[PDB]
Amino acid sequence: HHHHHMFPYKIVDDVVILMPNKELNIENAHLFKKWVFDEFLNKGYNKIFLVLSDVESIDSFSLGVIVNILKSISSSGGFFALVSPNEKVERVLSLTNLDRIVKIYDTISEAMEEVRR
Amino acid sequence: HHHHHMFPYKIVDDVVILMPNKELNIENAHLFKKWVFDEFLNKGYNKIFLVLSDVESIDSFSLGVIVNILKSISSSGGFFALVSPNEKVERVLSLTNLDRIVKIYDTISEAMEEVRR
Ligand SMILES: [Cl-]
Ligand SMILES: [Cl-]
Ligand SMILES: [Cl-]
Ligand SMILES: [Cl-]
Ligand SMILES: [Cl-]
Ligand SMILES: [Cl-]
Repeated sequence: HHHHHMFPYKIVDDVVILMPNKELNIENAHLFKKWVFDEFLNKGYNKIFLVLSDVESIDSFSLGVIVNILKSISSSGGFFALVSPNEKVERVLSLTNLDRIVKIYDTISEAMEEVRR
Repeated sequence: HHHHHMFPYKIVDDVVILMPNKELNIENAHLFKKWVFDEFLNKGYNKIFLVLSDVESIDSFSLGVIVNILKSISSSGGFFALVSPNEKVERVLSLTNLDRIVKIYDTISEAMEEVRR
C-alpha cells in the first residue's frame, strides 16, 4: 500500500530498516518524520536503522528529524543506528557531535550484529 | 523574576535579543527551547535575535532548537536572525546549509538595521 510505503523500508527480525533513496532535507524532512512516527514509532517499533547509502547530503532539517527519532527511541529504550553515511554526511555527523550519541555503522550486517547483541 | 529570566535577554523595539552566556547543547537544549516558546513565541513575540557570542560550539540538539524556532517564526511571518557565531559554529551553520535559510549577522547593530528595514 502506497502510503504505508511512502518511503522504502523493510522489517527484519523486529528491526525497521529505512532506506530513503533520495535526498533528506528541508523539502521532505517533515513528511519523512511524520511517516516514521506514524508508521513505526507510534506503533511500537522502536528498533530502527536509518540507512544513508543514497542520501547525498543532510541539512539542519534532516538533522532535526534524526534528533527527533533519537529522542523518541532513547525515551522508549529502543535501538537507533545510522548506517552507511557518505563522507559529506559523516562530516556533519562528526562536527555536530552526533557520532558521540548515536551508533553509526558502515554496513547493515554490522548494525544487525549489534542489535542482536 | 528568575524563571522569566532563566537565560539572559532583552527586548528592544519589539525584538527579543537572546544572549545565552553558556554552551547550548544536548544538556540544555530542551530547557532553552521550552523557555523561548513559553516566554516569547507563544506570547506573540516573533522577532528574535539569537546572539551566539558566548556559545563555544553547537551540536545536533542545539541545531534542532534553532530549526524549531525558525519553523515557528517562518510560520507566523516574523523575523529570525543568528548573530555573532564564532568560527566553529559558523562552520556547522555552513555545512548544514542553515546559512542559506536564516539571516546571519556579525553584530547586533547590523541585525537591528535589517529588522527596521
Ligand atoms: Cl518535522
Ligand atoms: Cl518542516
Ligand atoms: Cl510526527
Ligand atoms: Cl526540545
Ligand atoms: Cl531533549
Ligand atoms: Cl516548547
